[PDB]
Amino acid sequence: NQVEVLQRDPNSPLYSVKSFEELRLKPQLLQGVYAMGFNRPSKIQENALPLMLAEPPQNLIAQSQSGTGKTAAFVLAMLSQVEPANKYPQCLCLSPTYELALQTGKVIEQMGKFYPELKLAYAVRGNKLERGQKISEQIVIGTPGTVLDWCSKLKFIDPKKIKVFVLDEADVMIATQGHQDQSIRIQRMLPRNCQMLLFSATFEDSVWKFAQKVVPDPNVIKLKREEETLDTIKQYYVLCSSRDEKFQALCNLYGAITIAQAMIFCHTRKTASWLAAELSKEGHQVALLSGEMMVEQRAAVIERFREGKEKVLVTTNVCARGIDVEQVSVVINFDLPVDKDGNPDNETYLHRIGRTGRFGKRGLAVNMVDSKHSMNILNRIQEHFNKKIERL
RNA sequence: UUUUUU
Ligand SMILES: Nc1ncnc2c1ncn2[C@@H]1O[C@H](COP(=O)(O)OP(=O)(O)NP(=O)(O)O)[C@@H](O)[C@H]1O
Ligand SMILES: [Mg+2]
Repeated sequence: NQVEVLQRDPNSPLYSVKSFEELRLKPQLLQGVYAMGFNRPSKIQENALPLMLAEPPQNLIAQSQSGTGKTAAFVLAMLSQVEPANKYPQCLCLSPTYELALQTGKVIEQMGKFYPELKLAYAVRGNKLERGQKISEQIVIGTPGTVLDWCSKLKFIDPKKIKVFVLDEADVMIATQGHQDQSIRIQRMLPRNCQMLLFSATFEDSVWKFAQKVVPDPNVIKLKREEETLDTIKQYYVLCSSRDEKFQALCNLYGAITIAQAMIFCHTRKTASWLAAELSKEGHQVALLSGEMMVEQRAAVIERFREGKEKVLVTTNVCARGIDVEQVSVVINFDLPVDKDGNPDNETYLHRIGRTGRFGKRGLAVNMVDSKHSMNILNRIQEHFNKKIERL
């Protein structure tokens, strides 16, 4: 409905000149697409697919806004290249976090379901295969530690047979701060002829430069600064001078933000669990998710939040990227995003608020400012994006 | 700090 109107508007990133039929996907892939409920490509899908499906295959570094369909663009490229007759990994997709790997894997299964023979392996924590076992599935989705184990020490995968390598959230996967060391070690194991696809909603300048040097001869799709922020996510702030006041303000807002699901973002695992415990003392049911939890607990909590069994997720940056829950209508930055140094983290900011307003929905983001220093950070973020954040 | 392997 909003989607139908937006896909008719040439100013929207959801608009495509061409239909799925005109993109010339394999018929089993068009089946997967229409079964997903898709009607028309978004812009990134219609722009990236021809580059990725050109023969000979081409490398791509591409940027597109939050919630514009980057996942299906890359999944389709992986699925187009696989030969379901060869029973070994041919495609490798890396994600920065456990829940994101699980989520994407689900998309792969669903879009590839009309290739009865195609099967998916999960190279994630808690996923063990006896020694001397080589993996049979043609596609692998994983997080970097495990995949890097699977490739060499344990030898479950021959990396020299991989023909498509995908980095989702490509800028944190290759950043020195992020997963650079594991990603580049995995990459070095690939054969020369392997197609490399990097997708993100953001690339800091030096990361953009670095991607051009680790990806041979890439095509590039890059946004202008003004294009990065969505008109559909309203940005506010609340001025407060203490943790307790923020919590107070949060208590104040909680009805208005709980109409539809919310995610709340904290700087540390410890603040995350403190906040979740304090909200439960007020009689609110919230679910806590952070990387100190066991994977079985992490999996069960994200699934319950997806099922609407939990309305409020209190979390760390573990959920900042890529997590797609269509009912999330509010994002709260309880803490403002800062890098390891404590400088303002523009990229994370944009990904956190991108949890809401997915694929044509509207959303709201509320920043909790607790100091002058925090206020400095907020003004910095606003200047980076040139998008004014209203006082609430 | 946040993630991230057996
Ligand atoms: N052509 C399409 N038509 C309708 N819905 C779509 C289409 N492509 C993707 N979607 C839905 O769009 C939502 C967001 O897609 P997703 O691929 O997660 O966004 P993304 O670009 O990866 N964003 P981020 O990972 O947050 O930078 C998902 O629920 C998709 O199922
Ligand atoms: Mg994504």
